[PDB]
Amino acid sequence: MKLILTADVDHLGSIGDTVEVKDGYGRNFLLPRGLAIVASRGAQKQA
RNA sequence: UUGCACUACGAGUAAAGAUGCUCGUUACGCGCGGCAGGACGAAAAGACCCCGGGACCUUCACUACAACUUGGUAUUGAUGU
Ligand SMILES: *C(=O)[C@H](CCSC)NC=O
Ligand SMILES: [Mg+2]
Ligand SMILES: [Mg+2]
Ligand SMILES: [Mg+2]
Ligand SMILES: [Mg+2]
Ligand SMILES: [Mg+2]
Ligand SMILES: [Mg+2]
Ligand SMILES: [Mg+2]
Ligand SMILES: [Mg+2]
Ligand SMILES: [Mg+2]
Ligand SMILES: [Mg+2]
Ligand SMILES: [Mg+2]
Repeated sequence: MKLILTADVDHLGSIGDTVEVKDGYGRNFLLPRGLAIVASRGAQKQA
């Protein structure tokens, strides 16, 4: 699943860049901790 | 229990062991008490045996299945080597 992240994650990206991740790292670690959101409209709220 | 009935015996004969058929012999009609030789006595659609069917049991008979177990894949991520 692809994510527009909000914090800084080592080995994954800086703020705001969209990146696809292995779908268990998304819903278990980056989404409950608030470090990312989905990529459906935030690319327009980043651009 | 019961097809009948004024239901003898001998030698025969016959589905090959006869109250009932042949040839003889014997026996007045009807009861009561006893005995248990026959009526292949009664009872039980022979348990034996065989044929057909069934059931349960056995196992290195056949096919399955539970259980137990093997790997892949999903749940399932991150980082070094
Ligand atoms: C033999 O096993 C025996 C014979 C019966 S005699 C008519 N049966 C026993 O049950
Ligand atoms: Mg997945
Ligand atoms: Mg005779
Ligand atoms: Mg005679
Ligand atoms: Mg006569
Ligand atoms: Mg007489
Ligand atoms: Mg008498
Ligand atoms: Mg007798
Ligand atoms: Mg009898
Ligand atoms: Mg019989
Ligand atoms: Mg397994
Ligand atoms: Mg498995």
